[PDB]
Amino acid sequence: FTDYKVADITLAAWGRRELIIAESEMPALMGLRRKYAGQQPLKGAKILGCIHMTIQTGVLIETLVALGAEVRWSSCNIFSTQDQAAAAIAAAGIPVFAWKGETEEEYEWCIEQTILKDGQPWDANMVLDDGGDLTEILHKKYPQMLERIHGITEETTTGVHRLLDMLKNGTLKVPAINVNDSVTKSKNDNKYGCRHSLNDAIKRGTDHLLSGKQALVIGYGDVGKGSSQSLRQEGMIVKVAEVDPICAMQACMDGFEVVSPYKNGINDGTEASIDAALLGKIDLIVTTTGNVNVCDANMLKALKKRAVVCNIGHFDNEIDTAFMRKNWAWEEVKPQVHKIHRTGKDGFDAHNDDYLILLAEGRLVNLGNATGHPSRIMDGSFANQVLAQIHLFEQKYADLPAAEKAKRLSVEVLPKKLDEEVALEMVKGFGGVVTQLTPKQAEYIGVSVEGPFKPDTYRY
Amino acid sequence: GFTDYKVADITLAAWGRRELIIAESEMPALMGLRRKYAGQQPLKGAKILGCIHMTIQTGVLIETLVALGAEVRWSSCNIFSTQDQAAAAIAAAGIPVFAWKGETEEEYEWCIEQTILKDGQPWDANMVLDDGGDLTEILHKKYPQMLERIHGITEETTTGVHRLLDMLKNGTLKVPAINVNDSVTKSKNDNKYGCRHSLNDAIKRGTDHLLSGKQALVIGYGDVGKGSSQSLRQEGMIVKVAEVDPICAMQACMDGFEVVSPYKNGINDGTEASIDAALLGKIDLIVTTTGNVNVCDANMLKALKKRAVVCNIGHFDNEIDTAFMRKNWAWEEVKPQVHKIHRTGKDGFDAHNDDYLILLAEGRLVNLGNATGHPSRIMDGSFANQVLAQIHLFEQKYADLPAAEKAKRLSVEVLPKKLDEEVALEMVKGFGGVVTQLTPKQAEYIGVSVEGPFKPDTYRY
Amino acid sequence: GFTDYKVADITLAAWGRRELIIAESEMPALMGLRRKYAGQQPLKGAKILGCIHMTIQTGVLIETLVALGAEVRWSSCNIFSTQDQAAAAIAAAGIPVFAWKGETEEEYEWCIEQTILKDGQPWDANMVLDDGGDLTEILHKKYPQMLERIHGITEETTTGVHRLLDMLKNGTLKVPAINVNDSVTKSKNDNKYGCRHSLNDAIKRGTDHLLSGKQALVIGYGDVGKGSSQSLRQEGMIVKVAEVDPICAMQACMDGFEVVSPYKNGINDGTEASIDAALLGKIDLIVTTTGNVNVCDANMLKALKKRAVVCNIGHFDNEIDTAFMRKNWAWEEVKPQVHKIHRTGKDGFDAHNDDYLILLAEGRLVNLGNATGHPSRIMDGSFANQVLAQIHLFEQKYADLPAAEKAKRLSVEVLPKKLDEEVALEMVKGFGGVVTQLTPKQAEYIGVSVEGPFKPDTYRY
Amino acid sequence: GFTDYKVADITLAAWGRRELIIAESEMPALMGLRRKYAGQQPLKGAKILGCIHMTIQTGVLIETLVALGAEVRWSSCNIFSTQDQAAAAIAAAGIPVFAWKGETEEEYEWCIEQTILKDGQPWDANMVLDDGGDLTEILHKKYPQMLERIHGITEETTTGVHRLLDMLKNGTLKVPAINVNDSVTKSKNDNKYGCRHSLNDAIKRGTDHLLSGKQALVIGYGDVGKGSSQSLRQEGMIVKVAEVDPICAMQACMDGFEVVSPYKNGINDGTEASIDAALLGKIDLIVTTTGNVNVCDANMLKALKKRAVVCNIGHFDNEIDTAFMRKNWAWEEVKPQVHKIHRTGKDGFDAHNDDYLILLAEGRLVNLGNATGHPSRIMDGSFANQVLAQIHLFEQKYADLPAAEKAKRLSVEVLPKKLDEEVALEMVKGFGGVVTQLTPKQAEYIGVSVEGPFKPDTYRY
Ligand SMILES: NC(=O)c1ccc[n+]([C@@H]2O[C@H](COP(=O)([O-])OP(=O)(O)OC[C@H]3O[C@@H](n4cnc5c(N)ncnc54)[C@H](O)[C@@H]3O)[C@@H](O)[C@H]2O)c1
Ligand SMILES: NC(=O)c1ccc[n+]([C@@H]2O[C@H](COP(=O)([O-])OP(=O)(O)OC[C@H]3O[C@@H](n4cnc5c(N)ncnc54)[C@H](O)[C@@H]3O)[C@@H](O)[C@H]2O)c1
Ligand SMILES: NC(=O)c1ccc[n+]([C@@H]2O[C@H](COP(=O)([O-])OP(=O)(O)OC[C@H]3O[C@@H](n4cnc5c(N)ncnc54)[C@H](O)[C@@H]3O)[C@@H](O)[C@H]2O)c1
Ligand SMILES: NC(=O)c1ccc[n+]([C@@H]2O[C@H](COP(=O)([O-])OP(=O)(O)OC[C@H]3O[C@@H](n4cnc5c(N)ncnc54)[C@H](O)[C@@H]3O)[C@@H](O)[C@H]2O)c1
Ligand SMILES: Nc1ncnc2c1ncn2[C@@H]1O[C@H](CO)[C@@H](O)[C@H]1O
Ligand SMILES: [Br-]
Ligand SMILES: [K+]
Ligand SMILES: [K+]
Ligand SMILES: [K+]
Ligand SMILES: [K+]
Repeated sequence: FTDYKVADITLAAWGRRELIIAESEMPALMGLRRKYAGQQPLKGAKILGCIHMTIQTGVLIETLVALGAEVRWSSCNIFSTQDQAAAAIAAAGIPVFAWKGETEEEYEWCIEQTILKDGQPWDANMVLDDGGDLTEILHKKYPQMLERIHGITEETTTGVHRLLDMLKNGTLKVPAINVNDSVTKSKNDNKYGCRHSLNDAIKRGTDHLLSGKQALVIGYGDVGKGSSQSLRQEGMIVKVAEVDPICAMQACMDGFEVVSPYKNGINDGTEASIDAALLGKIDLIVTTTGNVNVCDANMLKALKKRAVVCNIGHFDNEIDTAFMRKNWAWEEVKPQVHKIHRTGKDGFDAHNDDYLILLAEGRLVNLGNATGHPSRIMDGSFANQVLAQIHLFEQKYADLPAAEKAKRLSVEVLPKKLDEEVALEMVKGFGGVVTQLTPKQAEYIGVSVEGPFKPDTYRY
Repeated sequence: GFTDYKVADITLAAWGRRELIIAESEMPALMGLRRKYAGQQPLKGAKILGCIHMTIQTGVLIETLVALGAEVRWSSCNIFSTQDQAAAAIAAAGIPVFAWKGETEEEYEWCIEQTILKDGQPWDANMVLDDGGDLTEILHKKYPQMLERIHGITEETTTGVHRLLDMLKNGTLKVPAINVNDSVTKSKNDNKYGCRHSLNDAIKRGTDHLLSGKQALVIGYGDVGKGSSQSLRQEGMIVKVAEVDPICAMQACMDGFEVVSPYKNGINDGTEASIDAALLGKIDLIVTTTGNVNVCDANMLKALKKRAVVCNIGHFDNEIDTAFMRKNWAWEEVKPQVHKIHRTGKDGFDAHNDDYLILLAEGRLVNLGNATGHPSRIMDGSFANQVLAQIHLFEQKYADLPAAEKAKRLSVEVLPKKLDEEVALEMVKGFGGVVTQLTPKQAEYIGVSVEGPFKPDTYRY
Repeated sequence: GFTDYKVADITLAAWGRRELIIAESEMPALMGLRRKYAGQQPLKGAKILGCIHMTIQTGVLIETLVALGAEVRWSSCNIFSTQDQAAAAIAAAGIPVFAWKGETEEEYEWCIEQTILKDGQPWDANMVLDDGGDLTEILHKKYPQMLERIHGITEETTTGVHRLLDMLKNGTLKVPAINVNDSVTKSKNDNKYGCRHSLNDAIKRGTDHLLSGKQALVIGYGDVGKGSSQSLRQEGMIVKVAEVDPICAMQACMDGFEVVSPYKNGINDGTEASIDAALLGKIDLIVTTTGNVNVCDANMLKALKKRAVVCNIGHFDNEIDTAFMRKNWAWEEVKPQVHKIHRTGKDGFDAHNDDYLILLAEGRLVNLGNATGHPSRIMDGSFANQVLAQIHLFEQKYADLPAAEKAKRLSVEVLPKKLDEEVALEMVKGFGGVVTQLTPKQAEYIGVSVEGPFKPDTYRY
Repeated sequence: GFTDYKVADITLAAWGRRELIIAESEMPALMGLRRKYAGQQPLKGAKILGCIHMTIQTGVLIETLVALGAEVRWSSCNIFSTQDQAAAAIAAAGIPVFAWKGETEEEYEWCIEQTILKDGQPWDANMVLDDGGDLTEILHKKYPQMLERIHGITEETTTGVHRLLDMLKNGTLKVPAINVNDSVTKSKNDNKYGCRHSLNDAIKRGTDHLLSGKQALVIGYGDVGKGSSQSLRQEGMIVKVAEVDPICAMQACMDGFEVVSPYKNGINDGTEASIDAALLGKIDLIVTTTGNVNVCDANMLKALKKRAVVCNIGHFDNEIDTAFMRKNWAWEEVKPQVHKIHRTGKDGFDAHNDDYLILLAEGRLVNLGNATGHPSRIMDGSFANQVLAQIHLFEQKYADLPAAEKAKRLSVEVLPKKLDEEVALEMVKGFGGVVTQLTPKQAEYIGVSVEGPFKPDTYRY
């Protein structure tokens, strides 16, 4: 077997050992594997996958394969691959092109090596994406391939928003499932995953004590909520910034002071609007917004000396790293850990005190400087991925008549009943015992003993 | 002189007025509406039947409605939830109010009827504000001609919304309603953080029990169960959580709680044999938060650790089978809303008996029964939604609409997210928080307006 | 059939008795001593003068001393700390008690006097139980002859112990004393976890203010300061901590608190220019825990954010400059032990004035003044130490020793660690905790006895 | 041509140097000692044998000692605790260091011997810095002639101090020691908050296991047990605590933990029947923190839930019975310092077997074995104390004292509280904290100097 490219194939045995441990940590995913392997629901599926080549993604991959699918995989971030996971997947005869520390050119090359097999476009019929990079490339560069694709399953908030923008503009060519907005994903992965992995990545990158220090978390959505708890539980004094008054209300009630980097919250683009007093005492800033330029150049210039700067949103443009590359000198401490000396661009003093520490060059810090979310959390997200892949592959959109295609070209979430069945296996994984409603109680609240237990409007 | 009221002690009015004045400083969203709309008088001509806990916070809501032009007739929607100084102060302002702490069930119904009737005849009401649905059902069952002239209902709580939705699907709902509960600045503020503040508060006032190091079982992990669990966990309790919803059960696990069931394998077999006796024999405190019926049943009560505290913070008392305890066990009142239930017999009890439970508020909502309910600054969000919902439904004038137009608008709706966000902003400003304003380029990037709304309607927060 | 007492309402005794019977189930260490030493009567012939907050918890302490054979005459050592139902139950049991909630300063000294004097002349006391040193000082400075018949003092709190040490240092202490405070089951239980339970409790009862999301400044980070900061932080307050001890400030930093000073660079020069007005203008709640004087001074009170809550949980009310506020600002009683201090003037205030502070318990012990102080299961440790200390000093019979032997026994020391561990063990058993027993090899490996003590006297826990 | 070292990879020096420069900015108490004492050179002539984990933090400690005039020869005090980039950077600085991560027990003793001997002969050492007492015991048993010229030992950890105290009790300690551990800026900073930081850190790096919602059992609740419990509880683990000290068990209860014993009724009768298999069958993670022997025994290991993680964060690896697991069960290495222990037999195993345990760091110090131990800003307090202890003992010149003077100073003591406070102050300033300065009236009121010390030696913090 040669249809792969990993950093070191001899890491396969290590990756296999961690895959075997991960299976015991992913009961909802392994429950689907045991339940569906006999009937082979993904028989005939050819899946283009673009998501962080981690140990957890390895278990997702082998689950899709155990259900009958062929895949060609790549990481959808340059720093997120676990090399031992990529090696184990390649050793199993699965086409994978990913390694930790890719260049932007090597990143595009890897996605092309999944799209292309033997120099010709692969005959793919399913897509699994994280952030929308593979989705955008197929729509703009290989639009003829989409004629044979039955659907897309998107992992993350940012990718879903891109899918919704294409649907609003009528440029989306195949239906998609919003995996992100399953509650066993958004309210599990996005929140508790970053709760687990944010302080994890900061410790591995810097070994900085967090207790007693001042943090500023930009954003208080699901990632911002989990990030803020990751820092607060370590004893940081966490301040939260937000543009959504509702999310800001939650930060207040959760015990956080809500502040803005700009005086009165108004960013007029000038340095005079920067709350220099506030930023001058922040030891750590974390961007969680999915927005652009939320930690801008003027904020970076006003930050306290030796503050840590990192992004746990999907894309690195949350921080203005381009400004830091152009104006400041970078000193690599170790991979994915850079000191940014604000003394100038041409040369730094090794003992300079006026620097910032940038993690993962602005990319997702939890995956860049650690291993991202743990297996038992990703279990929920990737069980939804398997269910979403099974659903769309069964619908066979690309083979339907155009009259039927237009009727089901949309971006849907999985039904709540499946969301609950994923949650149940997760709860059993903790040893939790859910109570069974009596018929009288189920009638009293208007639900089935079997569920679903909440209306679609319920926010949990 | 004004006599159209009934309260426990009118001489408490001065004390009530002082606390109302403090509460105004704690409710900036509510007082912001009072300042924005005072000149317009958007509720001029509104006659509001109100049934909601007669607390200091409800007083600020009442006086905001009156300040916007409305007349009201008020009662409490629980027998133990009235703050008597709040009721007295409202009555002293010439506002008809019929509420006192410690009503009998007979007096409870009388009080709601005193709002419905004025001088022995149906009041010329045209708006309804309800908490739990008791006033809504009485109008639908007993005064249907009054509902013809009523423009809408603004319902406060989850249980009342469910009753409204059941009436809607049955075609028995006569006027449209606004689901006030499902505003984020209500459900994810009041239900959760309000119970976080007030649950351990009520337990301390009632029992003065140390909570740290003791075992708690919280039945339910919805918004009330989440806040209730945090209320006990932050005090140092070892909290276990029961749930029928595996998604909520998943959140409990991730939040750091062991998820257990009072029944072996979660299955009630209709006998004591299915009770997890080892589990319940270690529980010092059980709190029901489900809005469901009989989630702390007789067989659970029998198996509870001696001297365990039993209370409910859902809307109705039937979460606990107190009827069983009235029928079978001897009650000893320690103080108002605090009873020792001796499991040794029905007739009497040894004064030093050790085999008793401590029931709070006789099973009624414990935060309002044994304390004062949610704090003003939290109720500010709920009651700002209530005022906005009263304005919107009153301006719609459903009662004046033709039959064909009424049918297009008979529904149970929530307020639009933009109003939910504007309520949250005033709450945030009350904390001194500074919301960031998006740049035009940032607003374009994430596809929203600079002024909001900032999330799609599907967003769960 | 008894008249040798003075309480607020004797008809409250039945209520107090019901709460005493509950508290007995919450105090296993104390009741454990009552069961153990019952038939032995180790306090036979003891006549104890007691000055400590007349709460339910002190009731079980008093009745334990009586059950061990002692006679007592009791007063409260704070004007606002008595639970009137507790004092009534103690009076109804035939024990002289002079205490009620809301004493004046002169009424306070009268009550201590009524325990010192029985039927016009000094009682033949031989033991002293004190909390703060007020009873101790009155005996030394106003009744020195009675100290010739007293076998010792058992002091409850940190401030009283400090006062005992200066007397020992200056050679004015006439009878030996036991530092009850510095037992670990006291200081590291009572002072810390008691205030954790009862601080937010008292603030809630007095004001019903939401704490989450607001700004608190805790002056001091000793045992009381540590528990107070947690009491507020666990409710979601943003807590800043002031300290003069860098080691305690270090703990505050590591515990997750920003360490600040009300004075610029920590230097108080008495001028308003030294006040960090930007800092104090953001504080919604200030809590003094120092045991020091004037740690929340006049300039801090002037610079505090409008409508901030000001309270004190250290033993003496002079931590806050309430004298300045009485002299310059107008006091509005919201309810007992809750006052609004209007900074707009002295001789009047607008009923709707916004520039006021809220002072709890008039600067006295806020947890005891506005709530019920520490819960029974926490006070169980402190008062089990008090009983053991009373037993030890009474058996020593200091006043009966020759002057040579007295000089060798005149000191202020703590109970042995072994007793500290035996109290702790009963508390752990009360929680259902199971302590592990060392094997013979393990005890030898770490060089301790299987029964204990398990730590050297230098261990800090 | 410096060759007097042995590290894993000298080319890691540049990376280790970069992290040392970062660490200097995180250790203001250590760097404050450098600036204050550099010109004075208080350690000129000192030749320090050092045995403590060769981390980046130790590198800053080493270079502070050298900056003050000391020469050192260094080894790590654990086979897994070295950071090879730290060891490489120290050797590149021309400092003799013999340490690498993953030594065999033979290489461990060889490394210590390489510091003791220079060019095959005893080095002219005169000071000892030790962590655990391994270097101390080797000198007392094998090189007593070197001890004659050594002025003192400065011991880092609780276990080492206990060994020193045993030698002092038995009259076998040959040089005086400073108990660095029992500084408050060590014991109550390093032992507690360091393990808080690094325990979950090590478990995450070794296993990447989610901790939220899982069951943990912490054996011991001293300072390391307190910090380990918080490390897990803050992640959302359900933490149960075991203890033989009832006072520490009391703190665990009050801190919100259930206190359990691995043995029925806490009595280990040796037999397999005394194991609480029901409890251990639910534990996902067990952490030993006792400094004792065999607190996680073979029967506990046989009863642990499948796939449970087993680790130790006490100083020595014999807290867990790893020798039993080597004799009976198959070890599968996942990766360095992570082993699956298959309970299905000693010879071989199935690659898909589910009956295994995960042992971290082969039972050695898990925080240093699987991560990097405590962060710089925490080690700053410990190592500022180490430097101060070295200066104090070196200036005393015990080895030069006559026999009569040596006898009056042969002891194991702690640094004076004033130095403890001055370390804490610099730590507090490192966080940006502002300590308040007492006014002369306040300092007189509580009886302390404005400069400190602010607490008596009995104070436990
Ligand atoms: N690294 C990970 O493991 C991980 C996991 C899930 C999602 N993500 C990514 O993280 C990002 C956030 O996802 P989410 O689920 O939290 O989305 P979300 O919609 O729940 O939260 C984003 C929040 O950012 C706020 N925000 C936007 N612009 C802002 C600004 N200028 N200043 C302050 N706040 C601002 C919004 O108000 C919103 O509340 C996305 O890009 C998503 O793909 C990363
Ligand atoms: N007292 C207060 O201050 C206050 C405040 C808000 C709401 N409420 C009341 O509290 C109740 C709950 O409100 P909510 O907003 O939390 O509703 P919710 O729907 O969000 O939560 C109810 C939860 O109970 C669970 N549940 C149902 N039956 C159960 C059973 N047998 N065992 C265990 N769990 C079970 C459901 O799965 C659900 O998650 C309602 O009656 C509401 O009116 C009271
Ligand atoms: N209300 C209660 O229930 C209760 C319980 C126990 C003790 N107390 C009282 O509380 C007080 C404190 O007791 P403790 O045991 O915590 O004492 P402590 O000695 O342990 O701590 C007091 C702290 O105050 C600090 N401090 C002193 N002056 C200061 C100043 N000007 N600014 C800032 N910090 C300052 C000291 O540095 C010290 O750390 C005593 O008076 C004690 O009697 C009250
Ligand atoms: N890894 C690190 O970074 C680090 C840091 C400091 C100390 N340590 C080591 O950790 C150990 C503990 O140190 P410490 O400062 O916490 O000491 P400590 O004396 O404060 O605590 C040890 C505790 O273990 C308890 N214990 C003893 N035997 C027990 C048993 N069989 N079951 C349950 N509990 C038992 C004791 O009662 C005591 O409270 C020492 O060996 C010390 O050298 C490690
Ligand atoms: N202090 C209070 N005043 C008025 N209503 C309250 C108070 N506390 C809780 N409630 C409301 O009571 C309802 C439960 O009956 C909840 O929906 C909640 O909004
Ligand atoms: Br049924
Ligand atoms: K991972
Ligand atoms: K209230
Ligand atoms: K009490
Ligand atoms: K480290």
